Amino acid sequence: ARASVLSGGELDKWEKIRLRPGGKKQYKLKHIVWASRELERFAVNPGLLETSEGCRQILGQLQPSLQTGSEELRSLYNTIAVLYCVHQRIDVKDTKEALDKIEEEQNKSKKKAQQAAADTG
Amino acid sequence: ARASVLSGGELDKWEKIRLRPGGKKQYKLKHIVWASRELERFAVNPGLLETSEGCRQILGQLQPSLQTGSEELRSLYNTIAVLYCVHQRIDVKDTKEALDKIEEEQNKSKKKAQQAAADTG
Amino acid sequence: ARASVLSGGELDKWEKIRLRPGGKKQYKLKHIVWASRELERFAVNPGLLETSEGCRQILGQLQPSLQTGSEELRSLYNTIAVLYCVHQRIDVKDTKEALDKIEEEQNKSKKKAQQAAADTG
Ligand SMILES: O=P(O)(O)O[C@H]1[C@H](OP(=O)(O)O)[C@H](OP(=O)(O)O)[C@@H](OP(=O)(O)O)[C@@H](OP(=O)(O)O)[C@H]1OP(=O)(O)O
Ligand SMILES: O=P(O)(O)O[C@H]1[C@H](OP(=O)(O)O)[C@H](OP(=O)(O)O)[C@@H](OP(=O)(O)O)[C@@H](OP(=O)(O)O)[C@H]1OP(=O)(O)O
Ligand SMILES: O=P(O)(O)O[C@H]1[C@H](OP(=O)(O)O)[C@H](OP(=O)(O)O)[C@@H](OP(=O)(O)O)[C@@H](OP(=O)(O)O)[C@H]1OP(=O)(O)O
Repeated sequence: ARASVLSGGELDKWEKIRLRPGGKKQYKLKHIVWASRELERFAVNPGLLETSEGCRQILGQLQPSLQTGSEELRSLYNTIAVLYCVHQRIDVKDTKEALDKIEEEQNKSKKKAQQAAADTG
Repeated sequence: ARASVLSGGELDKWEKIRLRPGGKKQYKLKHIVWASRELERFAVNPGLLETSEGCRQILGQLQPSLQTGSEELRSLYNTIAVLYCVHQRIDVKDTKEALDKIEEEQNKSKKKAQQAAADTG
Repeated sequence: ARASVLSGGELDKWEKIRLRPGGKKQYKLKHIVWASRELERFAVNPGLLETSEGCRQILGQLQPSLQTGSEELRSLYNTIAVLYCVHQRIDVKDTKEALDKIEEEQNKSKKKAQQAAADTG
């Protein structure tokens, strides 16, 4: 799943985002196929990774087994978290820098989703 | 797992259920055998399929992973939804007519259950 | 995982516990490594087996898939339920005595955890 989830542009910053913040050589194509083929190992439609919404619901489905899940499953969840921010063309140097973006997004949605329920009236 | 889930009679209608409405192929023995070696893979006791209730909750167990599930997870959930209707001896032409059965059945119970609740009172 | 999950002390009572209450075969070391290799297969972090809290959550993570789970999952859940009491140095004869009192543990907290709710104020 190389030419299906990362276009010519999104595939540049991906290989530029190093695995861990205080770490060297960045993400690679083996991770997208690893995450994709790992998604069938856990029975989750890999096609959702192609969109900016499938990667968002996959994270939700993965959060249940977050604090007790395995370590490689954490890498799977982390890789998708980056791909999510990747599809949005966000500024991200390493992995941890992206999850805080997602961690920042949760409140933003609630800060604005709840800003809509009260916006009426 | 062939002489246990579907009896000689219940298997009669099973062999006729078309896999797809706009298709011709109908169910077979492998579709329940494959289903057998699919829930054990996903840590689910297959014996539940034998009963008319062991299939009404396996689907409830798979509904969470349905909207984001893989392809075989969909076909797996398909085979059980039909087996439930079979254990009810309900006349279902193809897969779709059975898929709507459960959804047409959810409100059915809830309609009279809630009514039965309000009926007491 | 043989020299990490259970210390020299708690590694003895495990050897004393027989598989079934009215049975003979007792627990061994292949049940912890097997349980370790299994939760690994289930995207579960094995390290939590080494603490009195790492297994309290694994049980909760497995409680949902209990009523419809497989038998080797039935055995896997039973293994951690026993080693949990092992990490508590509780006196349990067989696998059932621990299971019976594991469900004897939630309400006791709620018994006085809800007490503190009214004890405060
Ligand atoms: O490792 P280097 O070849 O010395 O250059 C790296 C990095 O290289 P890669 O990300 O491709 O591995 C960037 O990419 P290149 O220009 O070398 O292709 C480069 O410049 P860009 O980031 O603009 O692409 C620069 O990063 P930056 O310019 O943001 O500082 C950074 O140089 P350092 O080795 O000094 O970190
Ligand atoms: O006596 P009914 O008005 O016919 O209701 C009874 C029953 O009543 P009691 O158990 O209190 O005698 C339950 O009462 P409510 O829930 O409506 O208050 C009700 O629902 P539940 O049992 O789910 O609580 C349902 O029982 P069941 O759902 O098991 O069939 C059953 O109503 P029906 O006699 O119409 O079936
Ligand atoms: O099997 P036995 O050698 O006959 O002894 C067993 C048991 O041994 P197991 O670990 O093999 O089950 C205990 O330990 P050991 O005799 O092997 O040292 C022993 O004493 P402890 O339980 O205090 O260790 C006692 O168990 P209990 O007194 O709780 O019944 C019980 O003896 P019997 O099976 O012969 O009654």
